[PDB]
Amino acid sequence: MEIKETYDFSSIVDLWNKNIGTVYPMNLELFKQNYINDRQRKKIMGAFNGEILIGFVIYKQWTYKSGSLKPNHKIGYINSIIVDINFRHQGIGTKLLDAAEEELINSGVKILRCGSDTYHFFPGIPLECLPSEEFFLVRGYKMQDYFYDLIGDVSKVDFKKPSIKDGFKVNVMKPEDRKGLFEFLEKSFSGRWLEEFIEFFQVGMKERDIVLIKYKTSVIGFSHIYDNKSSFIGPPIYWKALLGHNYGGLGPIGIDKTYRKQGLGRLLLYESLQILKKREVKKMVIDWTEKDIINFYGRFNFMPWKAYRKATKEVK
Amino acid sequence: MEIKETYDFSSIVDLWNKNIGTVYPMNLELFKQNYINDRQRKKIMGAFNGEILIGFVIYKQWTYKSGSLKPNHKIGYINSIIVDINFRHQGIGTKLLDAAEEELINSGVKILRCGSDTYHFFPGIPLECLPSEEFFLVRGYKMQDYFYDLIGDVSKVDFKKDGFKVNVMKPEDRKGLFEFLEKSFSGRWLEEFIEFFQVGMKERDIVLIKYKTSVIGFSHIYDNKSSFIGPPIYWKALLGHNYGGLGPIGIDKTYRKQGLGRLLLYESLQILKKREVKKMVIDWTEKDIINFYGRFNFMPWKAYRKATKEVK
Ligand SMILES: CC(=O)SCCNC(=O)CCNC(=O)[C@H](O)C(C)(C)COP(=O)(O)OP(=O)(O)OC[C@H]1O[C@@H](n2cnc3c(N)ncnc32)[C@H](O)[C@@H]1OP(=O)(O)O
Ligand SMILES: CC(=O)SCCNC(=O)CCNC(=O)[C@H](O)C(C)(C)COP(=O)(O)OP(=O)(O)OC[C@H]1O[C@@H](n2cnc3c(N)ncnc32)[C@H](O)[C@@H]1OP(=O)(O)O
Repeated sequence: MEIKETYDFSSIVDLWNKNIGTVYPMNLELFKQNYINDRQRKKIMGAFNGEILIGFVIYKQWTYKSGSLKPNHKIGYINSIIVDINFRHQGIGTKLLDAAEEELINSGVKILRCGSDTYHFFPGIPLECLPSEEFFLVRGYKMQDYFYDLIGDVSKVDFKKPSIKDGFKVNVMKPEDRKGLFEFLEKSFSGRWLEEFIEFFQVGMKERDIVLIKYKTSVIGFSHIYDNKSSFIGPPIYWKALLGHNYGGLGPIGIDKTYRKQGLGRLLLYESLQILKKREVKKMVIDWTEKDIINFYGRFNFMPWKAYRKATKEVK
Repeated sequence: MEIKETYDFSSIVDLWNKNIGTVYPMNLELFKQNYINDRQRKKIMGAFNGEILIGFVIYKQWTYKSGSLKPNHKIGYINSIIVDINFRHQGIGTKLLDAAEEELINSGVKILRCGSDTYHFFPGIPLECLPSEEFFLVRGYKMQDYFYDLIGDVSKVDFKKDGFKVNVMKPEDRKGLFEFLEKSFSGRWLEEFIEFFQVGMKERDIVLIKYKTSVIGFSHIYDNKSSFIGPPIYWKALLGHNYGGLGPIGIDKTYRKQGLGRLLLYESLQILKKREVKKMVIDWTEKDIINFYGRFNFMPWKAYRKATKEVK
């Protein structure tokens, strides 16, 4: 058996699906979008029996800026790791993770995160991969808090518009809203969400996938929405193969800090779902939420669908 | 808003599906099967706006024997409780649960369980219902351990002893199965075999492992021809075509930790595989046992939290 770098995205896709595809159905198109466009120092290490891939690990170090923010080189990520079901418990996963970890630590990494990377597949250890928690524990990852993807069927329920302060309006993005948007982001959301706007518009995001809330002239919030027309596949629709015909999703969503806790997110959410409903969306996902914000979406009949556990290893 | 007893199953099922059908798709056949066949003292209390059902609770007291076990009347169950999404946070859940708990307690119940009943829909509070834990916590329920339904696709992967034989049950096995059950699994699983056979379970849904001519273990398996709809295939609308399941599975205590469970499992999966099963579920497992199924590529799919209230 041999460990060496690999770029055979196809064979990686097949191994993924063969082992976990029932709950995380991967496609080559999503896989390549996310691996290829990621801008961090990244690598895929493969484990091989002769010519045959029997395992892999995808790992990154934070080396590229996040909006106005510089990279913190102390952070590394395990994007994913999977050993083939017929080759488990032979030391292969350990070998593969030792190699990834060794390389990251030599490049200055002190904190290793399970998922949560840019172009992540997972916000943390999926609950479907709960048995791997013990594997990560042995290696010195600490199991921390949970995150949830939520699911709902926006076709099935009708809601009363929450009552609305005057001056505010909410509309899908027009191309001339764009300078307005980036100013607002530079001001209120200048790390990861600013960066994602930047990169995502370069690889097929359209204004129609964006909803904006205004106080008179001014942009004070956004949501990113998804349907079967979106060409950029974002987290909410990663697992669209499970979601049926007329799938959708929503996230992120953000209101300028000075405008929060006055019902405006509720209004943005309502209208963002209204748009999706009018587009005939049925089942849709809201990705990567915290336990404390679930009921904000629950008011609209969303429920937790997947769970992920944050996990972090501190290098000695 | 009126609280009173209902048996309008169709209304209940519709409300069910409107609120949680995305993750727990209910059909009227399953609903009726489980409600009508349960032998406990049971009731459904509905919440109504005029003639319109806007919430319900189903609840049960353990009043009927479980195999060799006598009923313990101290145990009650909240089978399910749902208030419609447009009527939440007005006290309806509270009134329904209060009515259920008041009746159970007046009948001698001292311990209230969320799910875990005979003909349960849930082994405990689903993770999809995680926001309800607050509602129950405030009302005195303690949140305990998790259990999991596992999922796997037997169509996707291939895998690889003296006097041990595994085969689909034959009708002549009836007696041996019963004797075995009475010896090794003489509570709830014994009760299930008795009751399931009287309501449509066939010999083809049972796999037996024998040492010589002695039954020493069994599994119950499910496909799209089973007429008994048991927990592994409750949520078959989510599993695609050629769905199946497995559970329970058991080996005589005497014979465990020697690979015989593994073999019974292997052969049971083989049989399902040969029946053209794809996506299938293993219901209600403990964390400590997930890896036993995991060797065959099964993964946690749904989680449920055990929750218990002690009446004070
Ligand atoms: C950020 C994320 O990617 S989260 C997703 C994590 N991935 C998954 O859940 C995918 C499905 N699971 C898997 O692919 C695998 O089980 C993995 C990747 C988690 C583990 O890979 P494996 O190759 O089985 O791991 P490995 O064999 O190194 O170690 C596992 C165990 O096997 C045994 N083992 C280790 N080395 C050997 C050896 N040389 N000989 C025999 N047994 C061994 C040990 O008991 C070890 O115990 P541990 O759990 O305490 O470490
Ligand atoms: C075993 C099982 O069934 S597990 C599955 C449980 N079911 C579900 O998860 C389905 C989805 N959820 C639901 O159906 C509901 O949310 C339930 C059944 C959990 C609760 O139903 P509700 O009718 O919202 O409950 P109710 O309104 O009585 O109480 C909710 C809160 O609103 C409060 N409330 C009561 N009246 C009012 C009012 N007029 N205005 C605002 N709040 C109110 C209650 O005090 C309560 O707060 P508390 O928990 O801090 O005491």
